[PDB]
Amino acid sequence: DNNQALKDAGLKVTLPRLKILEVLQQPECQHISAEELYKKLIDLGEEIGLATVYRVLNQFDDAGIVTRHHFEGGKSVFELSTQHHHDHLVCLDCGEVIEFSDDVIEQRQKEIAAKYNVQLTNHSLYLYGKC
Amino acid sequence: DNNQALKDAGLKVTLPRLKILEVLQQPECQHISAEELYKKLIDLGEEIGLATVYRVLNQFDDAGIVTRHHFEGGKSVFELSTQHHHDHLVCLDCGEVIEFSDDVIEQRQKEIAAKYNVQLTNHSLYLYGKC
Ligand SMILES: [Zn+2]
Ligand SMILES: [Zn+2]
Ligand SMILES: [Zn+2]
Ligand SMILES: [Zn+2]
Repeated sequence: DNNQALKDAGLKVTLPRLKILEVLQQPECQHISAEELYKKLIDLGEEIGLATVYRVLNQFDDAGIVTRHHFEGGKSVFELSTQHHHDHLVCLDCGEVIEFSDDVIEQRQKEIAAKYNVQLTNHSLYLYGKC
Repeated sequence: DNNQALKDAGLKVTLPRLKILEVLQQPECQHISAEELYKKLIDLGEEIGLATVYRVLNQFDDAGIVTRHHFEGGKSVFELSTQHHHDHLVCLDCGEVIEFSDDVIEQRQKEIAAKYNVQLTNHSLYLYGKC
């Protein structure tokens, strides 16, 4: 249930919250900016303004419901959380985000981290290109 | 030339814009947060407020003069834009940024994008750790 998920994240149930979460769960909205999410809601006949979308996505960010990624100069995109680690390949023209998890890259990071006297705790990797 | 760089960026040549550009051009301030850059200007006895630093840095970013990196925990580090490839190892404790480049990672990245028919335009790689 979508009520339970909200309540279980310490977040009071409200209608904007439900409607924005609903959208976040749609297969094709797996990676999404506040603007795109707002536009979807418009197409869905809703009146939720973009400021609410932002306010809600922030609350979801802090509650651990979503993860915020800051893309190349400007764009924040959101996705629902998972323990399953991935990195991102981003098309600069199609608004398309491919997830990947390469073993060799994962391993190399650990060794570079250790080449310098750095204890690796987290990373982020974004590849951008034309599709 | 700084006056020229600003004009080429379509930006009015002002004193605040000059001084912040000068700090960014200093070797030991290559990767710098707005707060660090502000503090540095105070140490030079300049009269530029923290707000002005934020605003100008944003104009620079919009204008392609600087590149912004969002690091773990929601802080922005700035550097002057370059084509000179390097990636980032970031000490969460020290607040230092170590540059690195790794042939294997760079090769794997090319193979991954090719596999999804993306022509890479650029990429960011931030490794976070304790130092
Ligand atoms: Zn990864
Ligand atoms: Zn993702
Ligand atoms: Zn850099
Ligand atoms: Zn690289």
